[PDB]
Amino acid sequence: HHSGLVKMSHPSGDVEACMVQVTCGSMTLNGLWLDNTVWCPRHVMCPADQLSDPNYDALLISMTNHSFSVQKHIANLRVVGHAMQGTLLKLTVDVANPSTPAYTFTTVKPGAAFSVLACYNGRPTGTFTVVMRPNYTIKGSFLCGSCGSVGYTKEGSVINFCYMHQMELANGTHTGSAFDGTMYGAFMDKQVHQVQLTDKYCSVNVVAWLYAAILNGCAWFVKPNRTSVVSFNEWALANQFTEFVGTQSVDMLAVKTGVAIEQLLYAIQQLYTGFQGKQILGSTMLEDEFTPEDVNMQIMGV
Amino acid sequence: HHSGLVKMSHPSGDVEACMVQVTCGSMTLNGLWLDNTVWCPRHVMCPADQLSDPNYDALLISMTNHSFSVQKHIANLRVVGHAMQGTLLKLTVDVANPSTPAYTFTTVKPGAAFSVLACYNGRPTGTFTVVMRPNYTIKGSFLCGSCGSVGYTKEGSVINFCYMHQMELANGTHTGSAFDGTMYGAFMDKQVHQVQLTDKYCSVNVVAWLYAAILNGCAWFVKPNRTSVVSFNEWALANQFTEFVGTQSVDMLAVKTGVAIEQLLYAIQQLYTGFQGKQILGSTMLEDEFTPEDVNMQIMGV
Ligand SMILES: *[C@@H](O)[C@H](C[C@@H]1CCNC1=O)NC(=O)[C@H](CC(C)C)NC(=O)OC[C@@H]1C[C@@H]1CCC
Ligand SMILES: *[C@@H](O)[C@H](C[C@@H]1CCNC1=O)NC(=O)[C@H](CC(C)C)NC(=O)OC[C@@H]1C[C@@H]1CCC
Repeated sequence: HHSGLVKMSHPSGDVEACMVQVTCGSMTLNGLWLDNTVWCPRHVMCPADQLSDPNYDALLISMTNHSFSVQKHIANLRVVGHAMQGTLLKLTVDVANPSTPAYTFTTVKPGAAFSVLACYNGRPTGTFTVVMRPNYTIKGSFLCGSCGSVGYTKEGSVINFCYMHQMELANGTHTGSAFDGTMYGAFMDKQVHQVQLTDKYCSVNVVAWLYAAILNGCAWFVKPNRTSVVSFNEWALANQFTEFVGTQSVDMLAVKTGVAIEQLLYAIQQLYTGFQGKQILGSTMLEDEFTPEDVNMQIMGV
Repeated sequence: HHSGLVKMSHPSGDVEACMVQVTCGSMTLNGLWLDNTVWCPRHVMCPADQLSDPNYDALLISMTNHSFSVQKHIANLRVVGHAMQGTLLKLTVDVANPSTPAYTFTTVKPGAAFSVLACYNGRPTGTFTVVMRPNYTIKGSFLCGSCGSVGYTKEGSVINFCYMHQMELANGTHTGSAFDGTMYGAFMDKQVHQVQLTDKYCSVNVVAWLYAAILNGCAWFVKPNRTSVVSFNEWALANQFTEFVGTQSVDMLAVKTGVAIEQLLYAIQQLYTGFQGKQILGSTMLEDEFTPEDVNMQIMGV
């Protein structure tokens, strides 16, 4: 049996039309062209002999406008202003992007899903979706040249940009910047190995996945037994789970299935000790990479 | 540790610009507008009281050109010709799509991956990737109104359309048409429960995933022991695996890792009996949803 769940990304065309290439004579990476601004990682300024401890303030002053070459392949855009905001550059260009979508900037929270457009040399090459992990990394797929690839959510026609790719950690996961220039987590945009915080299971997404199972007629793990949210969250802190915070999206799943949240918090406690050979939606481990909204949308059509 | 593998779709913008809505006064579904042609499922002609046993030949003759209303939301396209090819309609329209990409039609083979653009009422809503299963179904995510959603691969700038969505089977999987109008597998485009063939593990993709593990420093399952392709394929037939056929993509992985294909065919035989508590890339079961090409591209940058 198939659950009807896939890793679903937004259609990428609106964002594809915003991707450019940015070069300072060192690395070439990607930028995001909205209105008269091009956003890109500030380490485009860094020579390779300084990637481990750049002085970005001095690099910024050493640049002039025409130090930045911005090109669109899928135009040449003349840079007429430059500024640094945290770990990002804000380049002002002479031409407004005629395909600028309606957009906002937002920060994505752990457990929430977003779509990534992986680009190299200004050329979109693939799209995928990830959830922001509790330790502010993502389990992505990025190679040399991908920095400046962007992540986003979409509300109606409005694209909410939330991520600009910066680096890969030694454990293969990834992190980047929000468009206020902050790195997600405690990470720095310097080529040195960094403290990595412990990851956790995202409890609300595990609950969503158990609801997805019920919605597929798979409910062997449901018992009348219940664990309260407060009791579950005390347990969570000692067992590598995030604290559970319910939402309207989760409540819709409880209403549709007739199964209470607290029944699934009990189920999680028991399943975490082991599935005892049984499977849920073809898996022998808890799944936390699907959100309540994924389940509402993909299965219930909401 | 994260493998660096995600479910990666092509960027969808080129195909988004080809999607339209098609209505006959009964259901509304999606069509694909290339040059002066709109392709769509032929059950757009079917009234709901006949979805279980349509006479499509008589339905086709009962239609005239202006019976078909074709609309683009993301134009009204006047239909000036109509024809049926297998399970698809080929509508000729008065305007050539100015955003027609370079394209071909192809049939996708079991184990191969392709990108899907899920659409409703002519509006793209998400994208995902699937592998064609050995029983000619896909494990997709489709709801009422999604028929006419398209699947494709991409070679350079050329989009190879391979799938037009038609139906969901009782086990939650999906199937559809190639653009020669044939349904994948033995399926018919009639709303009746149908014989479903047994699925199998795609051996070449399991081998690719074991190579992905090695490429991530995870090689506990590699032994000098070897099983030949011919011996493995005899075993495969009795154990719910496809017969293995090597390719240049797999050979590149063997060269990069120094691990022979036959070592991994032996590994699969042993792992299929059980992982004995150990995990591979965070999984306790064999993974066959990633192709040799996925691994070459996402991990090796080829
Ligand atoms: C984009 O420039 C690039 C994206 C990385 C490359 C490989 N996979 C990625 O996601 N980013 C970088 O190369 C980083 C530049 C610094 C200055 C922010 N560095 C980086 O990601 O280093 C990764 C290697 C694993 C070790 C960690 C740092 C010692
Ligand atoms: C598009 O029109 C639609 C797509 C289905 C709807 C629900 N999920 C899908 O993928 N296709 C249909 O409704 C099919 C039309 C026939 C005439 C080809 N029918 C169909 O998919 O029926 C599905 C229900 C599960 C039972 C199987 C048939 C008895």
